[PDB]
Amino acid sequence: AQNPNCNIMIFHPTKEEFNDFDKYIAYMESQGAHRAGLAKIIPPKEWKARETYDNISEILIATPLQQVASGRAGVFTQYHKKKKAMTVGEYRHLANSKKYQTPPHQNFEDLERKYWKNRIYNSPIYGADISGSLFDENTKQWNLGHLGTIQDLLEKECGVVIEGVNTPYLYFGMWKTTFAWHTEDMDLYSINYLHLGEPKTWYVVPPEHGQRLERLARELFPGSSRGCGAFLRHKVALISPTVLKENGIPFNRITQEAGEFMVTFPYGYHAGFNHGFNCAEAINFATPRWIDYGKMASQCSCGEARVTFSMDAFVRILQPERYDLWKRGQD
Ligand SMILES: O=C(O)CNC(=O)C(=O)O
Ligand SMILES: [Mg+2]
Ligand code: NI
Ligand SMILES: [Zn+2]
Repeated sequence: AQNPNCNIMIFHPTKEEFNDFDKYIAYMESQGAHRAGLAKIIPPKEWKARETYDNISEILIATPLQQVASGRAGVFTQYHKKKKAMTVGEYRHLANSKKYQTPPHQNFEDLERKYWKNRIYNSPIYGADISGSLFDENTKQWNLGHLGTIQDLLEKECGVVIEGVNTPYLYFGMWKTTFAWHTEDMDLYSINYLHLGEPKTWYVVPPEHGQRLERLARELFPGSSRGCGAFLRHKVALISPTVLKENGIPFNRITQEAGEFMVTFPYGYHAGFNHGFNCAEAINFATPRWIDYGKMASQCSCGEARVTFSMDAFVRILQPERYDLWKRGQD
């Protein structure tokens, strides 16, 4: 078995190997990459996502989210308070203000310590889930706006034709902005490109150990657990590395820098934070190996997680028994 300790793997494809996306994903899995839940891909030196970022300030962040925490430093939830619209130029200036900027630090490890110690005492503002793309249309390789669609993968594997579309999303972050512990909708893959700015640190639990994380989360968030049988789908809960180590949960960590891709694999729980002002682009995708995960994926039916038009069809075809109750949650 390849990668039996489930370590995060890092890949350095040549420009020749960067032509065929599906084939490279399948290569990475042949080496065991999926067992970690997360992989890093460093693009060939010849490749670029676009020529410059010099004209991005006029993108609108229509609903910036202020991430307010409750709990203790290592075990907290966050809620998203909606703020007034602002441009990317306005958001970048805010991120660089004395109130919100990255503190002085020695290295990534000192900054990680400061994040876990101090996150709960601040409320950083995140521009999340903004439909759009920063890839130039002439970028032919690993362009996240030109991938094969999940609807087309389901049709190719299963023969069924379904409604829905699959498009990327932009994320504009600042120091302390946080992504809670989650897997993807319908336990899909995701791919994330860090276009610009400061790094993003990731934590991940191997898929084969995801249920260990769920059991710990039911213990740490007991009221949430009684309210919903899949409450990590709400994307609100944070658990520190120290707490995960104290409770014996297997995990790994890695820092992504500008210019690098990350891939999350089906049922790979992940969480993390941004080090300063940055812009990432991400999209879900599928392969043949995903289909069985999609059939088994948990769902939120309490009604909090409230998800896309396209997830309807996935539930309807892969989880017909759940269909009914899940659409009661989404209506
Ligand atoms: O970058 C972020 O805030 C969160 N992204 C993801 O969870 C991902 O790409 O799967
Ligand atoms: Mg602009
Ligand atoms: Ni994710
Ligand atoms: Zn729920």
